[PDB]
This record gives sequence, C-alpha cells and structure tokens, in this order.
Amino acid sequence: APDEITTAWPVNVGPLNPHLYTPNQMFAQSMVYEPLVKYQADGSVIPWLAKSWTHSEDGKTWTFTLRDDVKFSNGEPFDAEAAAENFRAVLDNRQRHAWLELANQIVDVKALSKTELQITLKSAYYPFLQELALPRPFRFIAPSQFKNHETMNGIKAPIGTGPWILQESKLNQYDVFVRNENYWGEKPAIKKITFNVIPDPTTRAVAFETGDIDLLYGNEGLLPLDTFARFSQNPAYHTQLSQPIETVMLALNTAKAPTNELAVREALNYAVNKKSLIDNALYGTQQVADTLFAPSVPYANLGLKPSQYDPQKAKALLEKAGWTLPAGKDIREKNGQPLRIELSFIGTDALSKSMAEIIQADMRQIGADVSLIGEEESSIYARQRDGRFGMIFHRTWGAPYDPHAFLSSMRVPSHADFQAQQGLADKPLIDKEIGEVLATHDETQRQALYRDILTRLHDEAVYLPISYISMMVVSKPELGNIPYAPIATEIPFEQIKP
Ligand SMILES: O=C(O)CN(CCN(CC(=O)O)Cc1ccccc1O)Cc1ccccc1
Ligand SMILES: [O-][O-]
Ligand SMILES: [Cl-]
Ligand SMILES: [Cl-]
Ligand SMILES: [Fe+3]
Repeated sequence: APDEITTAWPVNVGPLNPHLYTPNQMFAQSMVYEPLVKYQADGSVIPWLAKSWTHSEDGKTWTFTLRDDVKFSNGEPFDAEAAAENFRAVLDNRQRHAWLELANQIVDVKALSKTELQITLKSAYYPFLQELALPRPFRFIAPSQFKNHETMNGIKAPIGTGPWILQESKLNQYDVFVRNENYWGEKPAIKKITFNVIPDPTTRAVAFETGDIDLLYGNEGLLPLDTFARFSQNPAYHTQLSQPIETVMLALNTAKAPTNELAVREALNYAVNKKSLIDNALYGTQQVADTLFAPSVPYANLGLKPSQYDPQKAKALLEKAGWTLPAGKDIREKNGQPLRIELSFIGTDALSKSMAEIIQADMRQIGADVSLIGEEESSIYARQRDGRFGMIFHRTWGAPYDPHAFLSSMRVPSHADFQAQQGLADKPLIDKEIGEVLATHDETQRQALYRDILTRLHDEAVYLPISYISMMVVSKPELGNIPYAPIATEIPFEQIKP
C-alpha cells in the first residue's frame, strides 16, 4: 500500500496500441512505450533507446546507434530489426498520420545491423527528432505482438520497453499498471498504479475527498476550480498549479458570414473581458492570453499588439464597417442581416458551457447575437472538420508540439485551423511558408518565417485567445511533490517518490 497509488482518468487507457489514436490515451501509451530520443524541459532531445546518431550533410539520411541492453517487458530483445519493423507498421498506415509531417517525410527505414538503424527523409526536416520523441506513433511494441505483421488492425499484448506494464484493464471501471521489474533504466519508486474510471469532474473531486484516490493530475478540467481552490487551503490535502502549458482560444471562421469580415473579427477580439472570464468561470486560476502562443513559446516572442478589453473600440469598429443598431433592438444589422454568430462547444462540458455564456454576454454588450450550440463530441468534431462553425472552442497542444507541429497541422483540410483560415486571401501563402519553415536550417530565415506566419494569423484575427492554462495536481500529502513532465500530455509517474 505505501508504494502503490490510486488515481483517476475520465475513460480507460484503451488497448495501448502504440500506433493508433483515440481511444488509446497518450499518457498511457507513454507509460508503456519508449522513443528513440527523449524530449527535455529545455526544448532539446537526449539519447534514449538510441544512444547516438549521425546525419548526412544532406541531412536527409540519419543513422541511429541503439542500445544493446534493452528488452521488451516480455524478454524479447529491442534491436534495429524490431525498431524498423515498428516504423514499417506505422507507415503502412501513413494516411492516418497525415497531421504529423514526419510521417510524410519518412522515405525509407532500414536495419543496417542489430545496433544501427538508418532512416532517410524527403527533406532536411528540422523538427525530426522532436517528432520522434512524441508519445505516438513512433514508439515500439514487441514485433511478436503484431497481428499478421501489422499494427494498424490491432495488436495482441501491449508489450513495450517502458518503465510500466499494463497489468489489467476493466472496461468502464479501472486500469492497473505495475512497474517493469526488468526495465533497462531507473526503477520507479511506485510499484503499482490503479486508475479509476471517473468521467465527471465533480465525482473526481469527491473520490479524492473521501480518500478513494490519492492523485489527480490534469489540465483545467481536472476538477471544479472552486473545489480546487478550497483544497489549496486545506493542510489535509496537497495541491499544485504549474506554469502555463498551452493556449485556450476560440477559432473564428474567416470563410463564414459574418466572421468572414476582418472588422467583425477585430471587434470580437476587443469584446471579451478576459480577466473577468477567468475570475468568473475559472476561479482566478488561469492566465490571460492575448496572442495565439504565449510570448514564452519558441519563436513566438514577436511584440504582437494585444487587443485589450475595450467595448467602446469594438462598437466603433462595428459601426464603421456598417453594423449599426436599429431602433430599438440591441443587435446590429447591416443590409438586412443581423450580426448573429454561432458558438459551438461540447454541451456536456460544464466549463465550456460556462465560458461560452460569458463570451455570449460580453458580445451581446457590443451588439453581437451569439447563439450557443452545445452538442455532443462527435458533432463538434465534424463541424471542426467541415467548417460548420462561426466560432469554436479550441486549444494549442503544449510542448513539444507548440508551435511547429501545431503550425504544421493548419495545412490539413480536416482540422479546425485549416477550416477557420479558409477565407483568407493569404491562406495559400501561409501554408507555403509553414512548409518552408519546417525544412529551414537558415536560422534567421526560420525566425523570419514563423514571424510572418504568426503575425499574419494575429493581424487577420483568425483566433480569439482566451487563456494560457496550466497543469494541476491534487494529491495526498504523503506522496510528496508531484513533478511535471516535459511533454504536456505525459504524466511522470516514474519520478514520483513518496
Ligand atoms: O493525437 C496525437 O497524437 C496528437 N494530436 C495530433 C492530431 N490529432 C490526431 C488524432 O488525435 O488522431 C487530431 C487532433 C486535431 C485537432 C486537435 C486535437 C487533435 O488530437 C494533437 C494533440 C496534441 C496534444 C493533445 C491533444 C492532441
Ligand atoms: O489526440 O488527443
Ligand atoms: Cl548507461
Ligand atoms: Cl536552409
Ligand atoms: Fe490528437
């Protein structure tokens, strides 16, 4: 019991196929599967399964020297055959990985020997190693657990080289993990971790208070923020709030009336009292966001001009673009048509509902009629893929995704960001520059390109940045300080030390 912990997650961890997406949970995939190279807090990668690498002048050709002491948790060796088999299994599903540009860059992968793995690329793709460090999909299952020599159609046992092993999984109840006693690296202090399936935020908070669970770790939706604050004050409990990890924002549809109008999007960026929204819906626990990426994100310190909360300026912009108040209605019209904007969100999510109503109230004050469209997850996702939205809640991806991979993704037609940007005349140019920036090794041209991309996106008011949000922890005191993992979607259980 003293080196075993119980914690919670909103759904099961999934089958833990290392190469597929939802319902697999990334943090669980990272507990079982490892990358060639490991991301660090400081933005670099260090050696991991690969102990060294070289790259051609090219540098389109890469040669990794792997550790020779690693075994999958079932005793089978990790070597360059296994690695290459994994990359093949991922790339037989190439289409599915379209959002990750490394998947389109990989041209060939080949085991030169047990300890040498060669990977060759379409281009001198700068973010190569960071993308290899990601939870998915470039991590390694024992080949012997492939189904008919593929992973794309399912796996057998989810055997990784990772510091944790999936002991047991009860659909809709729990998942139990156990420390890998034959890990190649440092042994975790925790021996057993039990994940209780609890989808309701307030039910999570209760399970903590009653003592049923020892740990909660998540983003701003981990538990009600008012309860979180009450906890921070009670010495019976332990709580933490990290520094911001990523951005929460609306995406505005530049291709759909009335948000197709620059002037309208500029006003919207002046209408919301952000600090009050945070103080009112997020119990004062998050930070205001003025730009797509916080100035602390790499390449993102551009001196971009915030739009402060300024109702009067929002009105003026509206009036000048011809969106005026009829007698005696509170909602602007121009040319027949009322200033009506649909804001869609997952309607079961109380926090999203909560922020939307505030957004709705603030924009009413400047003569914008926002109708709330709260729908189930899938509908929201289909609107995202389709561009069937005026405004949609959205969020950046945290490190190491931010900003390169988030920017990379704007190019993919089925993503909310591509759809929002469709109305821009500059859209092809941006997508071209996103492509160039990812292959640039002139370091000054790289800065210049990100500058152009982010600036164009800022000045077009594609987004309405709301908050830079944080990770948060609630824990039994006996567990000690809980660390944060470099990768925002990972959970560093192996650094927990009672
Ligand atoms: O899924 C990933 O590995 C990472 N995701 C890659 C893209 N996703 C692919 C998919 O989910 O199929 C699709 C996706 C698109 C837009 C928003 C979120 C999404 O998951 C990005 C991500 C990073 C951190 C946290 C959440 C999502
Ligand atoms: O992908 O979450
Ligand atoms: Cl070593
Ligand atoms: Cl170059
Ligand atoms: Fe994803």
